[PDB]
Amino acid sequence: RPRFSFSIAAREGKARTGTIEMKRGVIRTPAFMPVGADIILGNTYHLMLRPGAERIAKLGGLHSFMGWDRPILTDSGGYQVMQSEEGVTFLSPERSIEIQHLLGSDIVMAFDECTPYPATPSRAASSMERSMRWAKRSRDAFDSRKEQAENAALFGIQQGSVFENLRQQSADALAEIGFDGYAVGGLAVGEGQDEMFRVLDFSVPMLPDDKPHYLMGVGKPDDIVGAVERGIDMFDCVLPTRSGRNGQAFTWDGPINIRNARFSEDLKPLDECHCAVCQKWSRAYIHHLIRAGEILGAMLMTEHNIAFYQQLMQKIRDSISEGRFSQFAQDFRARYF
Amino acid sequence: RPRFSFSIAAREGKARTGTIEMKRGVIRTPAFMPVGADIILGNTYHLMLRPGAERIAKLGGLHSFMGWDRPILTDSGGYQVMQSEEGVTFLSPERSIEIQHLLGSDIVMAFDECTPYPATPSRAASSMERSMRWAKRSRDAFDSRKEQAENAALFGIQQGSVFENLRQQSADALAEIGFDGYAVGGLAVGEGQDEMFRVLDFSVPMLPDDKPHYLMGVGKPDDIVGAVERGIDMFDCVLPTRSGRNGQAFTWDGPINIRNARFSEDLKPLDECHCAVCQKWSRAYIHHLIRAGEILGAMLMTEHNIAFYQQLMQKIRDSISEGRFSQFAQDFRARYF
Ligand SMILES: [Zn+2]
Ligand SMILES: [Zn+2]
Repeated sequence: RPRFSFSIAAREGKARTGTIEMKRGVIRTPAFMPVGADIILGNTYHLMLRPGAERIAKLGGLHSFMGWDRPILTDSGGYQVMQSEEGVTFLSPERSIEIQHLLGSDIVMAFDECTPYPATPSRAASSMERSMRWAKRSRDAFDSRKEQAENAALFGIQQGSVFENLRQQSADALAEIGFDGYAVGGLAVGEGQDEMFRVLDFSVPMLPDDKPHYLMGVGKPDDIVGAVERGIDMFDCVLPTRSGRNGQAFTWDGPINIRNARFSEDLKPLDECHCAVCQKWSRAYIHHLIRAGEILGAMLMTEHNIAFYQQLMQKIRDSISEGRFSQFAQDFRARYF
Repeated sequence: RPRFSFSIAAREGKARTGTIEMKRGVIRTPAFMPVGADIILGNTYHLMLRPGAERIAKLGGLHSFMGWDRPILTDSGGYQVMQSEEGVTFLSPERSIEIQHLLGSDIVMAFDECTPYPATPSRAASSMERSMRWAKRSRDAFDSRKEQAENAALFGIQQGSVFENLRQQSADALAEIGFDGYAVGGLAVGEGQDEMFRVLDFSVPMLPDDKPHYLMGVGKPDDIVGAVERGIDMFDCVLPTRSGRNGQAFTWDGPINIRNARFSEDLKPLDECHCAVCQKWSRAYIHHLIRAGEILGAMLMTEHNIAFYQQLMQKIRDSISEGRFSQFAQDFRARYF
């Protein structure tokens, strides 16, 4: 395969389905990228602290460390961290790119500033302006490392808060630098779904149509369906894994809190779900394990949620390919809510 | 298969290897019985409290509840609980047998009193005497339930503390009642390995040779090898699963605490071990997951320890079958310590 190639196989409205080809593998889009599926996320911020990026490189890089030979995406670390034009003390475009290089990730994120919400126009603009200068610094640092430039890909991240004119300026800046893909940053920071969708309505068409669009940090199943409706191709969120660790399971009928006493005699599987948990165990038994404090319970729940998310993405891909994504979205919504 | 049949295929010293045939499956001996492998343990005490034995029966019994169709052993619940000749308030021979019937277990334990350590002769004797009367009550209650009598098996439990003459009286009493198998109770209660082995040296030959011998609550890998040397056929212990949840892994070189900083760059697998964890991941990565508080780490550790214990039992069975168990024990010991 090539270093990076994105091809769109089918469309419905603003929605797209296709593939990203990379040296380590093919990623079907729209894609859900679970935390460390066709691609997983590494935790740059944690990893730079323990055991350190250099120690990971000493151990062979993140693929060999975690035994995952497929692509890996890493964030640039600042979201998590959060200050001067140089970067942040507690990281800078150059160091962030270096760390991601040492980790050996396949998709590298530019070092940006995730603007707080709410933000005034002036603050959002100052912030987005710094992020675009850091984006150029990120590009140059990436390009200066041969192994990285030739084997990895770099995504730029749009900022601008909820302001159309700043989103436009940011998209323009990013397209002028040039990236392999374009993330929509600065959302899923407490604005609520209606506002997020409003910003996505005008923001995603500003990005190059022929490159992947990544919505960082999103989200709930209904957030993902709505974002795909608005042209997003890639997603990440810890919700499946946090939820798993807190008693909540995703189902096509909505999320359920399995610890509730209502499940204590429920012999149905958690969800339709083809997952292995759902192949063998009842709500009643997972309820029991979790109430008992057993690790297995937490484990089964997480496995289920991860699999649910991938089944959702597969349903989304198939429905766009078949020209029935609009109907799927409506039916999804009817049942989930 | 028959309700219960124990056959001894090979011997070396006091050590034996063979099989127990039951309706739900064959159990290779010496056997390690992990908590809910050829057989697993259910948690009578927990289950009677949540969701209740009747609720489990309502849900189809423990096999269907936990999705395990192979044999299941349950303890009688008092060990865990801990008072009159009737039983204990907080359970009695009859209620204990009823609960185990509702749970649908294949191997049922008599309701006994696990004598505290240390015990004076008089106290040990009074206690063992009550246990033998409860053993007879257990037998009668078991035999009164047709489905149980015809499909399950009942083991009696020897008491008597560390006193030879009381162990003898107890063995005599149990053999006069008649059981499918004989457990050695009252050990692994703080006496230490030298004292446990001393009691086992005289206590196991007192039991019927042609029935299985179960040492309840044992134990560490070296405890198991020594007990098999002394004629024990079956073991249970939560150590693999507790240990897993606390950072400790069993290896042929002894246990290791994976959280120790010494493992942070160790690319070797946890252990020789054929397990799936050891097939794919390094000490360094499991160290990382556990230090990170990730459930996966705890999970991988537990899976490893369970598999280690079953590999140990397989090595023990093979070596007795091949007439080299004596040598295996010495080599085991050399390396483990
Ligand atoms: Zn499922
Ligand atoms: Zn292993």
